[PDB]
Amino acid sequence: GPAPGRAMRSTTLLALLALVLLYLVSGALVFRALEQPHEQQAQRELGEVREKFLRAHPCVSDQELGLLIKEVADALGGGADPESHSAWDLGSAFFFSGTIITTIGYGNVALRTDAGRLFCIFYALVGIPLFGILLAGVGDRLGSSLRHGIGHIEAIFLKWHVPPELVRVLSAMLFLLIGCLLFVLTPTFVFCYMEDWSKLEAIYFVIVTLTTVGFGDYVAGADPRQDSPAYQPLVSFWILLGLAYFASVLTTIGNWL
Amino acid sequence: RSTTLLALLALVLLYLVSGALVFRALEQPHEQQAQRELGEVREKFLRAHPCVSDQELGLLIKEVADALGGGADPETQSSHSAWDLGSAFFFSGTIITTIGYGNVALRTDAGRLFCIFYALVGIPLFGILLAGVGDRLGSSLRHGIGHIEAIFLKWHVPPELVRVLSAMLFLLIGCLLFVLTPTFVFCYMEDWSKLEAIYFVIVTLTTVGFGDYVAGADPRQDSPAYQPLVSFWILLGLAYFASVLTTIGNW
Ligand SMILES: [K+]
Ligand SMILES: [K+]
Ligand SMILES: [K+]
Ligand SMILES: [K+]
Ligand SMILES: [K+]
Ligand SMILES: [K+]
Repeated sequence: GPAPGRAMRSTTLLALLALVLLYLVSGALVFRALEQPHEQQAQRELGEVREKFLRAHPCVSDQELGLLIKEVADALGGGADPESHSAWDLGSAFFFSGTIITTIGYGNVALRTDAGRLFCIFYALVGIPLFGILLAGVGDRLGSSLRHGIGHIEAIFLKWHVPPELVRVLSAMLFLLIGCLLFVLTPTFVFCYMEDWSKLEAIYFVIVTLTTVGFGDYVAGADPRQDSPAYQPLVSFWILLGLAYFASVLTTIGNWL
Repeated sequence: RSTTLLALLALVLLYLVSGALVFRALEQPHEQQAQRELGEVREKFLRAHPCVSDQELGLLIKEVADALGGGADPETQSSHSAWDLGSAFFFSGTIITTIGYGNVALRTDAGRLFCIFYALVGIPLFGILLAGVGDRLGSSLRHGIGHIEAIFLKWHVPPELVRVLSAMLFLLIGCLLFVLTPTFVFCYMEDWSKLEAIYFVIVTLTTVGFGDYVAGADPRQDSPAYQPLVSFWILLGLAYFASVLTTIGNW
Protein backbone atom coordinates (compact mmCIF):
# COMPACT_ATOMS: atom_id res chain seq x y z
CA GLY A 1 0.00 0.00 0.00
CA PRO A 2 2.24 2.82 1.30
CA ALA A 3 5.52 1.26 0.13
CA PRO A 4 4.66 1.69 -3.53
CA GLY A 5 2.16 4.47 -2.80
CA ARG A 6 4.58 6.96 -1.27
CA ALA A 7 6.82 6.17 -4.23
CA MET A 8 3.90 6.18 -6.68
CA ARG A 9 3.94 9.97 -6.53
CA SER A 10 6.30 10.95 -9.36
CA THR A 11 7.21 14.23 -7.67
CA THR A 12 8.41 12.39 -4.56
CA LEU A 13 10.95 10.37 -6.55
CA LEU A 14 12.31 13.00 -8.94
CA ALA A 15 12.82 15.42 -6.05
CA LEU A 16 14.43 12.67 -3.98
CA LEU A 17 16.33 11.61 -7.11
CA ALA A 18 17.94 15.03 -7.58
CA LEU A 19 18.44 15.02 -3.81
CA VAL A 20 20.38 11.75 -3.94
CA LEU A 21 22.23 12.79 -7.11
CA LEU A 22 23.42 16.01 -5.48
CA TYR A 23 23.95 14.13 -2.21
CA LEU A 24 26.43 12.02 -4.17
CA VAL A 25 27.98 15.11 -5.77
CA SER A 26 28.55 16.75 -2.38
CA GLY A 27 30.14 13.60 -0.96
CA ALA A 28 32.43 13.35 -3.98
CA LEU A 29 33.62 16.93 -3.48
CA VAL A 30 34.39 16.16 0.16
CA PHE A 31 35.95 12.75 -0.52
CA ARG A 32 38.19 14.40 -3.11
CA ALA A 33 39.83 16.93 -0.78
CA LEU A 34 40.14 14.25 1.92
CA GLU A 35 42.05 11.66 -0.11
CA GLN A 36 43.34 13.06 -3.42
CA PRO A 37 46.79 13.90 -1.98
CA HIS A 38 47.59 10.27 -1.08
CA GLU A 39 46.41 7.37 -3.28
CA GLN A 40 48.53 6.74 -6.37
CA GLN A 41 51.73 6.16 -4.39
CA ALA A 42 52.48 3.06 -6.44
CA GLN A 43 52.22 3.70 -10.19
CA ARG A 44 55.01 6.26 -10.60
CA GLU A 45 56.29 5.72 -7.05
CA LEU A 46 57.73 2.34 -8.02
CA GLY A 47 59.56 4.16 -10.80
CA GLU A 48 61.95 5.72 -8.30
CA VAL A 49 62.27 2.32 -6.61
CA ARG A 50 63.67 0.75 -9.78
CA GLU A 51 66.30 3.46 -10.24
CA LYS A 52 67.18 3.28 -6.55
CA PHE A 53 68.07 -0.36 -7.23
CA LEU A 54 69.72 0.38 -10.57
CA ARG A 55 71.85 2.92 -8.71
CA ALA A 56 72.21 0.72 -5.63
CA HIS A 57 73.24 -2.27 -7.75
CA PRO A 58 75.12 -1.77 -11.06
CA CYS A 59 75.50 -5.55 -11.29
CA VAL A 60 71.86 -5.92 -12.36
CA SER A 61 70.50 -4.84 -15.75
CA ASP A 62 67.16 -3.06 -16.10
CA GLN A 63 65.79 -5.94 -18.16
CA GLU A 64 66.79 -8.45 -15.49
CA LEU A 65 64.99 -6.29 -12.94
CA GLY A 66 62.11 -5.74 -15.36
CA LEU A 67 61.65 -9.49 -15.57
CA LEU A 68 62.01 -9.82 -11.79
CA ILE A 69 59.11 -7.42 -11.33
CA LYS A 70 57.09 -9.30 -13.96
CA GLU A 71 58.04 -12.59 -12.31
CA VAL A 72 56.99 -11.50 -8.83
CA ALA A 73 53.91 -9.90 -10.41
CA ASP A 74 52.39 -13.27 -11.27
CA ALA A 75 53.69 -14.53 -7.93
CA LEU A 76 51.84 -11.84 -5.98
CA GLY A 77 48.98 -12.18 -8.46
CA GLY A 78 48.11 -15.60 -7.06
CA GLY A 79 49.33 -15.62 -3.47
CA ALA A 80 52.67 -14.47 -2.10
CA ASP A 81 53.76 -13.35 1.36
CA PRO A 82 56.17 -10.37 1.58
CA GLU A 83 58.29 -11.55 4.52
CA SER A 84 51.10 -21.35 7.00
CA HIS A 85 49.18 -18.30 5.80
CA SER A 86 46.97 -20.38 3.50
CA ALA A 87 43.99 -18.25 2.50
CA TRP A 88 41.89 -21.17 1.26
CA ASP A 89 41.90 -23.63 4.16
CA LEU A 90 38.49 -24.69 5.50
CA GLY A 91 38.70 -22.11 8.28
CA SER A 92 39.19 -19.12 5.98
CA ALA A 93 37.11 -20.65 3.18
CA PHE A 94 34.25 -20.75 5.68
CA PHE A 95 34.94 -17.07 6.31
CA PHE A 96 35.02 -16.35 2.57
CA SER A 97 31.71 -18.17 2.12
CA GLY A 98 30.13 -16.02 4.82
CA THR A 99 31.22 -12.79 3.16
CA ILE A 100 29.20 -13.86 0.12
CA ILE A 101 25.83 -14.46 1.79
CA THR A 102 26.19 -11.48 4.13
CA THR A 103 26.92 -9.44 0.99
CA ILE A 104 29.96 -8.06 2.82
CA GLY A 105 32.43 -9.54 0.33
CA TYR A 106 35.80 -8.20 1.45
CA GLY A 107 37.43 -9.59 -1.69
CA ASN A 108 40.77 -9.49 0.12
CA VAL A 109 41.27 -13.04 -1.12
CA ALA A 110 39.60 -12.99 -4.54
CA LEU A 111 38.88 -15.95 -6.82
CA ARG A 112 41.52 -17.03 -9.34
CA THR A 113 39.93 -20.04 -11.05
CA ASP A 114 37.20 -19.80 -13.68
CA ALA A 115 35.74 -22.84 -11.94
CA GLY A 116 35.62 -21.12 -8.55
CA ARG A 117 33.99 -18.02 -10.02
CA LEU A 118 31.19 -20.07 -11.59
CA PHE A 119 30.65 -21.96 -8.34
CA CYS A 120 30.47 -18.65 -6.47
CA ILE A 121 27.93 -17.30 -8.97
CA PHE A 122 25.33 -19.98 -8.22
CA TYR A 123 26.38 -20.03 -4.56
CA ALA A 124 25.42 -16.36 -4.27
CA LEU A 125 22.14 -16.58 -6.19
CA VAL A 126 20.84 -19.20 -3.76
CA GLY A 127 22.89 -18.64 -0.61
CA ILE A 128 22.31 -14.91 -0.12
CA PRO A 129 18.49 -14.86 -0.07
CA LEU A 130 18.07 -17.86 2.25
CA PHE A 131 20.56 -16.25 4.64
CA GLY A 132 18.30 -13.21 4.94
CA ILE A 133 15.49 -15.60 5.83
CA LEU A 134 17.39 -16.83 8.88
CA LEU A 135 18.67 -13.34 9.72
CA ALA A 136 15.13 -11.96 9.73
CA GLY A 137 14.12 -15.05 11.69
CA VAL A 138 16.68 -14.52 14.44
CA GLY A 139 15.66 -10.86 14.63
CA ASP A 140 12.15 -11.95 15.57
CA ARG A 141 13.20 -13.96 18.62
CA LEU A 142 16.06 -11.55 19.37
CA GLY A 143 13.87 -8.46 19.47
CA SER A 144 11.37 -10.35 21.62
CA SER A 145 14.13 -11.45 24.01
CA LEU A 146 15.11 -7.83 24.56
CA ARG A 147 11.50 -6.69 25.04
CA HIS A 148 11.05 -9.45 27.57
CA GLY A 149 14.04 -7.76 29.21
CA ILE A 150 13.00 -4.25 28.07
CA GLY A 151 9.69 -4.78 29.84
CA HIS A 152 11.01 -5.83 33.25
CA ILE A 153 12.93 -2.60 33.93
CA GLU A 154 10.29 -0.56 32.10
CA ALA A 155 7.99 -1.27 35.05
CA ILE A 156 10.35 0.80 37.18
CA PHE A 157 10.41 3.81 34.85
CA LEU A 158 6.61 4.18 34.77
CA LYS A 159 6.22 3.65 38.52
CA TRP A 160 8.61 6.52 39.19
CA HIS A 161 5.99 8.79 37.59
CA VAL A 162 7.73 9.43 34.34
CA PRO A 163 4.60 9.93 32.09
CA PRO A 164 3.23 7.68 29.38
CA GLU A 165 5.36 9.99 27.15
CA LEU A 166 8.14 7.63 28.35
CA VAL A 167 7.19 5.65 25.32
CA ARG A 168 7.42 6.70 22.73
CA VAL A 169 10.32 8.91 23.93
CA LEU A 170 12.61 6.60 25.99
CA SER A 171 12.29 2.83 25.44
CA ALA A 172 13.51 3.25 21.86
CA MET A 173 16.77 4.96 22.81
CA LEU A 174 17.75 2.58 25.62
CA PHE A 175 16.85 -0.36 23.38
CA LEU A 176 19.27 0.81 20.70
CA LEU A 177 22.00 2.08 23.03
CA ILE A 178 22.30 -1.31 24.73
CA GLY A 179 22.75 -2.76 21.24
CA CYS A 180 25.03 0.15 20.42
CA LEU A 181 26.94 -0.90 23.52
CA LEU A 182 27.02 -4.64 22.82
CA PHE A 183 27.55 -4.65 19.05
CA VAL A 184 29.55 -1.45 18.56
CA LEU A 185 31.20 0.04 21.66
CA THR A 186 32.13 -3.33 23.19
CA PRO A 187 33.65 -4.87 20.04
CA THR A 188 35.50 -1.66 19.08
CA PHE A 189 37.42 -1.38 22.35
CA VAL A 190 37.98 -5.13 22.03
CA PHE A 191 39.16 -4.86 18.41
CA CYS A 192 41.18 -1.77 19.37
CA TYR A 193 43.57 -4.14 21.14
CA MET A 194 42.75 -7.55 19.65
CA GLU A 195 44.04 -6.31 16.30
CA ASP A 196 45.94 -3.40 17.87
CA TRP A 197 44.25 -0.88 15.57
CA SER A 198 43.81 2.80 16.34
CA LYS A 199 40.61 4.22 17.82
CA LEU A 200 38.83 5.01 14.55
CA GLU A 201 39.92 1.87 12.69
CA ALA A 202 37.95 -0.39 15.03
CA ILE A 203 34.86 1.77 14.59
CA TYR A 204 35.42 2.12 10.85
CA PHE A 205 35.76 -1.65 10.46
CA VAL A 206 32.55 -2.45 12.37
CA ILE A 207 30.40 0.00 10.41
CA VAL A 208 31.64 -0.99 6.95
CA THR A 209 31.16 -4.61 8.04
CA LEU A 210 27.65 -4.24 9.50
CA THR A 211 26.52 -1.99 6.65
CA THR A 212 27.60 -4.88 4.40
CA VAL A 213 29.82 -2.47 2.45
CA GLY A 214 32.91 -4.60 3.12
CA PHE A 215 35.72 -2.72 1.38
CA GLY A 216 38.20 -5.45 2.32
CA ASP A 217 40.64 -2.70 3.25
CA TYR A 218 40.07 -3.75 6.85
CA VAL A 219 39.90 -7.27 8.15
CA ALA A 220 43.40 -7.35 9.63
CA GLY A 221 42.70 -10.63 11.37
CA ALA A 222 44.58 -12.19 9.76
CA ASP A 223 46.60 -8.96 9.95
CA PRO A 224 49.48 -11.32 9.48
CA ARG A 225 47.94 -14.75 10.26
CA GLN A 226 44.57 -15.66 11.83
CA ASP A 227 46.59 -16.91 14.82
CA SER A 228 43.72 -17.74 17.17
CA PRO A 229 40.62 -19.96 16.94
CA ALA A 230 38.82 -17.39 19.08
CA TYR A 231 38.19 -14.85 16.33
CA GLN A 232 37.34 -17.27 13.53
CA PRO A 233 33.78 -18.30 14.36
CA LEU A 234 33.15 -15.62 17.00
CA VAL A 235 33.62 -12.60 14.72
CA SER A 236 31.39 -14.24 12.12
CA PHE A 237 29.08 -14.94 15.05
CA TRP A 238 29.43 -11.26 15.93
CA ILE A 239 28.69 -10.21 12.35
CA LEU A 240 25.65 -12.49 12.37
CA LEU A 241 24.22 -11.07 15.59
CA GLY A 242 25.47 -7.66 14.50
CA LEU A 243 23.36 -7.93 11.36
CA ALA A 244 20.46 -9.42 13.33
CA TYR A 245 20.30 -6.50 15.76
CA PHE A 246 20.88 -4.22 12.78
CA ALA A 247 17.87 -5.88 11.14
CA SER A 248 15.74 -5.56 14.27
CA VAL A 249 16.20 -1.79 14.49
CA LEU A 250 15.55 -1.08 10.80
CA THR A 251 12.41 -3.24 10.84
CA THR A 252 10.92 -1.92 14.09
CA ILE A 253 11.35 1.75 13.17
CA GLY A 254 9.96 0.72 9.79
CA ASN A 255 6.68 0.18 11.63
CA TRP A 256 6.98 3.44 13.56
CA LEU A 257 7.43 5.43 10.35
CA ARG B 1 8.73 -19.92 15.11
CA SER B 2 11.75 -21.27 16.99
CA THR B 3 11.16 -24.64 15.33
CA THR B 4 11.76 -23.37 11.79
CA LEU B 5 14.60 -21.05 12.83
CA LEU B 6 16.87 -23.52 14.63
CA ALA B 7 16.24 -26.05 11.85
CA LEU B 8 17.06 -23.48 9.17
CA LEU B 9 20.14 -22.44 11.15
CA ALA B 10 21.68 -25.89 10.77
CA LEU B 11 20.67 -25.80 7.11
CA VAL B 12 22.41 -22.46 6.61
CA LEU B 13 25.43 -23.50 8.67
CA LEU B 14 25.99 -26.63 6.57
CA TYR B 15 25.35 -24.59 3.43
CA LEU B 16 28.47 -22.65 4.42
CA VAL B 17 30.42 -25.86 5.03
CA SER B 18 29.37 -27.37 1.70
CA GLY B 19 30.43 -24.11 0.07
CA ALA B 20 33.72 -23.93 1.96
CA LEU B 21 34.55 -27.51 0.95
CA VAL B 22 34.14 -26.90 -2.78
CA PHE B 23 35.75 -23.45 -2.57
CA ARG B 24 38.79 -25.11 -1.01
CA ALA B 25 39.08 -27.64 -3.84
CA LEU B 26 38.93 -24.94 -6.52
CA GLU B 27 41.39 -22.44 -5.03
CA GLN B 28 43.85 -24.13 -2.66
CA PRO B 29 45.91 -25.55 -5.55
CA HIS B 30 46.41 -22.22 -7.36
CA GLU B 31 47.18 -20.11 -4.27
CA GLN B 32 49.67 -22.45 -2.60
CA GLN B 33 51.28 -23.18 -5.97
CA ALA B 34 52.52 -19.60 -6.30
CA GLN B 35 53.61 -19.64 -2.65
CA ARG B 36 56.11 -22.38 -3.47
CA GLU B 37 57.18 -20.81 -6.76
CA LEU B 38 57.96 -17.47 -5.10
CA GLY B 39 60.75 -19.16 -3.15
CA GLU B 40 62.21 -20.25 -6.48
CA VAL B 41 62.46 -16.69 -7.80
CA ARG B 42 64.00 -15.62 -4.49
CA GLU B 43 66.72 -18.23 -5.01
CA LYS B 44 66.94 -17.70 -8.77
CA PHE B 45 67.65 -13.99 -8.33
CA LEU B 46 69.98 -14.54 -5.37
CA ARG B 47 72.01 -16.75 -7.71
CA ALA B 48 72.21 -14.26 -10.57
CA HIS B 49 73.44 -11.47 -8.29
CA PRO B 50 75.56 -12.28 -5.21
CA CYS B 51 76.17 -8.52 -5.06
CA VAL B 52 72.58 -8.18 -3.83
CA SER B 53 71.97 -9.49 -0.31
CA ASP B 54 68.69 -11.18 0.61
CA GLN B 55 67.77 -8.36 3.01
CA GLU B 56 68.19 -5.77 0.26
CA LEU B 57 66.05 -8.10 -1.84
CA GLY B 58 63.57 -8.57 0.99
CA LEU B 59 62.95 -4.83 1.00
CA LEU B 60 62.45 -4.75 -2.77
CA ILE B 61 59.99 -7.66 -2.98
CA LYS B 62 57.91 -5.90 -0.34
CA GLU B 63 58.20 -2.53 -2.09
CA VAL B 64 56.89 -4.04 -5.32
CA ALA B 65 54.25 -5.75 -3.17
CA ASP B 66 53.24 -2.38 -1.74
CA ALA B 67 53.29 -1.08 -5.31
CA LEU B 68 51.32 -3.88 -6.97
CA GLY B 69 48.77 -3.70 -4.17
CA GLY B 70 48.34 -0.04 -5.06
CA GLY B 71 47.60 -1.09 -8.63
CA ALA B 72 51.04 -0.26 -10.00
CA ASP B 73 51.20 -1.43 -13.62
CA PRO B 74 54.23 -3.72 -14.21
CA GLU B 75 53.91 -3.34 -17.99
CA THR B 76 56.14 -0.42 -18.95
CA GLN B 77 58.19 1.75 -16.61
CA SER B 78 58.33 5.36 -15.43
CA SER B 79 47.75 10.64 -15.62
CA HIS B 80 44.31 9.22 -14.80
CA SER B 81 43.39 10.28 -11.26
CA ALA B 82 41.58 7.91 -8.91
CA TRP B 83 40.20 10.55 -6.54
CA ASP B 84 39.10 12.79 -9.39
CA LEU B 85 35.50 13.97 -9.03
CA GLY B 86 34.24 11.51 -11.64
CA SER B 87 35.53 8.41 -9.88
CA ALA B 88 35.17 9.74 -6.33
CA PHE B 89 31.51 10.14 -7.27
CA PHE B 90 31.56 6.46 -8.20
CA PHE B 91 33.30 5.68 -4.90
CA SER B 92 30.33 7.13 -3.02
CA GLY B 93 28.16 4.84 -5.13
CA THR B 94 29.97 1.85 -3.67
CA ILE B 95 29.06 2.64 -0.06
CA ILE B 96 25.42 3.74 -0.37
CA THR B 97 24.72 0.69 -2.52
CA THR B 98 26.73 -1.33 0.01
CA ILE B 99 28.67 -2.72 -2.96
CA GLY B 100 31.96 -1.43 -1.56
CA TYR B 101 34.52 -2.52 -4.14
CA GLY B 102 37.48 -1.50 -1.99
CA ASN B 103 39.63 -1.44 -5.12
CA VAL B 104 40.62 2.12 -4.24
CA ALA B 105 41.14 1.96 -0.48
CA LEU B 106 40.90 4.96 1.85
CA ARG B 107 43.84 6.21 3.92
CA THR B 108 43.07 9.47 5.71
CA ASP B 109 41.40 9.26 9.13
CA ALA B 110 39.37 12.32 8.14
CA GLY B 111 38.24 10.51 5.00
CA ARG B 112 37.18 7.47 7.02
CA LEU B 113 35.43 9.50 9.72
CA PHE B 114 33.45 11.44 7.12
CA CYS B 115 32.69 8.14 5.39
CA ILE B 116 31.32 6.84 8.69
CA PHE B 117 28.54 9.43 8.83
CA TYR B 118 28.15 9.43 5.05
CA ALA B 119 27.52 5.67 4.98
CA LEU B 120 25.01 5.65 7.85
CA VAL B 121 22.92 8.34 6.16
CA GLY B 122 23.30 7.41 2.50
CA ILE B 123 22.59 3.68 2.60
CA PRO B 124 18.98 3.74 3.80
CA LEU B 125 18.50 7.01 1.90
CA PHE B 126 19.56 5.35 -1.35
CA GLY B 127 17.28 2.38 -0.69
CA ILE B 128 14.28 4.70 -0.59
CA LEU B 129 15.04 6.09 -4.05
CA LEU B 130 16.09 2.67 -5.36
CA ALA B 131 12.84 1.07 -4.24
CA GLY B 132 11.09 4.23 -5.37
CA VAL B 133 12.56 3.88 -8.85
CA GLY B 134 11.85 0.15 -8.79
CA ASP B 135 8.20 0.94 -8.16
CA ARG B 136 8.02 3.47 -11.00
CA LEU B 137 10.32 1.43 -13.25
CA GLY B 138 8.13 -1.61 -12.71
CA SER B 139 5.02 0.51 -13.21
CA SER B 140 6.19 2.24 -16.39
CA LEU B 141 7.39 -1.10 -17.76
CA ARG B 142 4.13 -2.84 -16.86
CA HIS B 143 2.40 0.02 -18.68
CA GLY B 144 4.24 -0.85 -21.90
CA ILE B 145 3.61 -4.59 -22.10
CA GLY B 146 -0.15 -3.99 -22.03
CA HIS B 147 -0.12 -2.87 -25.67
CA ILE B 148 1.43 -6.15 -26.81
CA GLU B 149 -0.53 -8.07 -24.17
CA ALA B 150 -3.85 -6.92 -25.64
CA ILE B 151 -2.91 -8.48 -28.98
CA PHE B 152 -1.86 -11.75 -27.34
CA LEU B 153 -5.27 -12.27 -25.72
CA LYS B 154 -6.93 -12.78 -29.12
CA TRP B 155 -5.27 -16.03 -30.24
CA HIS B 156 -7.60 -17.99 -27.93
CA VAL B 157 -4.82 -18.17 -25.34
CA PRO B 158 -6.37 -18.76 -21.87
CA PRO B 159 -6.06 -15.72 -19.54
CA GLU B 160 -5.04 -18.17 -16.81
CA LEU B 161 -2.02 -19.02 -18.96
CA VAL B 162 -1.63 -15.45 -20.24
CA ARG B 163 -0.72 -14.80 -16.60
CA VAL B 164 2.17 -17.26 -16.70
CA LEU B 165 3.39 -16.22 -20.16
CA SER B 166 3.95 -12.59 -19.16
CA ALA B 167 5.60 -13.69 -15.91
CA MET B 168 8.25 -15.35 -18.06
CA LEU B 169 8.50 -12.34 -20.39
CA PHE B 170 8.75 -10.00 -17.39
CA LEU B 171 12.01 -11.52 -16.17
CA LEU B 172 13.28 -12.33 -19.66
CA ILE B 173 13.17 -8.80 -21.07
CA GLY B 174 14.32 -7.70 -17.63
CA CYS B 175 17.48 -9.79 -17.54
CA LEU B 176 18.02 -9.12 -21.25
CA LEU B 177 18.40 -5.41 -20.51
CA PHE B 178 20.15 -5.84 -17.16
CA VAL B 179 22.17 -9.06 -17.47
CA LEU B 180 22.68 -10.05 -21.12
CA THR B 181 23.32 -6.56 -22.51
CA PRO B 182 25.67 -5.55 -19.67
CA THR B 183 27.69 -8.77 -19.94
CA PHE B 184 27.98 -8.56 -23.73
CA VAL B 185 29.21 -4.98 -23.30
CA PHE B 186 31.60 -5.84 -20.47
CA CYS B 187 32.85 -8.82 -22.48
CA TYR B 188 33.60 -6.37 -25.29
CA MET B 189 34.61 -2.99 -23.84
CA GLU B 190 36.61 -4.56 -21.01
CA ASP B 191 37.41 -7.59 -23.18
CA TRP B 192 36.74 -9.77 -20.14
CA SER B 193 35.73 -13.39 -20.70
CA LYS B 194 32.10 -14.50 -20.63
CA LEU B 195 32.63 -15.82 -17.10
CA GLU B 196 34.15 -12.49 -16.06
CA ALA B 197 31.47 -10.20 -17.48
CA ILE B 198 28.81 -12.30 -15.75
CA TYR B 199 30.96 -12.60 -12.62
CA PHE B 200 31.38 -8.82 -12.37
CA VAL B 201 27.69 -8.01 -12.80
CA ILE B 202 26.35 -10.62 -10.37
CA VAL B 203 28.85 -9.91 -7.58
CA THR B 204 28.08 -6.22 -8.13
CA LEU B 205 24.28 -6.60 -8.30
CA THR B 206 24.07 -8.69 -5.14
CA THR B 207 26.17 -5.93 -3.55
CA VAL B 208 28.87 -8.43 -2.62
CA GLY B 209 31.33 -6.16 -4.44
CA PHE B 210 34.57 -8.16 -4.31
CA GLY B 211 36.32 -5.35 -6.17
CA ASP B 212 38.56 -7.76 -8.07
CA TYR B 213 36.66 -6.76 -11.21
CA VAL B 214 35.48 -3.18 -11.72
CA ALA B 215 34.14 -1.91 -15.05
CA GLY B 216 35.35 1.53 -16.14
CA ALA B 217 38.18 1.30 -13.61
CA ASP B 218 40.48 0.62 -16.55
CA PRO B 219 42.39 3.92 -17.00
CA ARG B 220 42.58 3.67 -20.80
CA GLN B 221 38.98 3.31 -22.01
CA ASP B 222 38.02 6.98 -22.32
CA SER B 223 34.60 6.75 -23.95
CA PRO B 224 32.82 9.76 -22.35
CA ALA B 225 29.75 7.78 -21.28
CA TYR B 226 31.34 4.65 -19.81
CA GLN B 227 32.50 6.04 -16.45
CA PRO B 228 29.26 7.15 -14.78
CA LEU B 229 26.70 5.63 -17.19
CA VAL B 230 27.52 2.11 -15.98
CA SER B 231 26.67 3.30 -12.47
CA PHE B 232 23.46 4.67 -13.98
CA TRP B 233 22.75 1.12 -15.13
CA ILE B 234 23.85 -0.15 -11.72
CA LEU B 235 21.05 1.91 -10.20
CA LEU B 236 18.41 0.52 -12.56
CA GLY B 237 20.02 -2.91 -12.37
CA LEU B 238 19.86 -2.84 -8.58
CA ALA B 239 16.26 -1.60 -8.50
CA TYR B 240 15.00 -4.25 -10.91
CA PHE B 241 16.94 -7.17 -9.44
CA ALA B 242 15.78 -6.17 -5.95
CA SER B 243 12.15 -5.62 -6.96
CA VAL B 244 12.07 -9.18 -8.29
CA LEU B 245 13.36 -10.42 -4.93
CA THR B 246 10.26 -8.90 -3.31
CA THR B 247 7.96 -10.75 -5.72
CA ILE B 248 10.18 -13.79 -5.16
CA GLY B 249 9.33 -13.59 -1.47
CA ASN B 250 5.66 -13.46 -2.41
CA TRP B 251 5.80 -16.42 -4.79
K1 LIG C 1 26.05 -5.43 0.59
K1 LIG D 1 35.51 -5.50 -1.45
K1 LIG E 1 44.79 -6.10 -2.83
K1 LIG F 1 20.99 -5.29 0.05
K1 LIG G 1 29.73 -5.42 -0.19
K1 LIG H 1 32.32 -5.45 -0.80
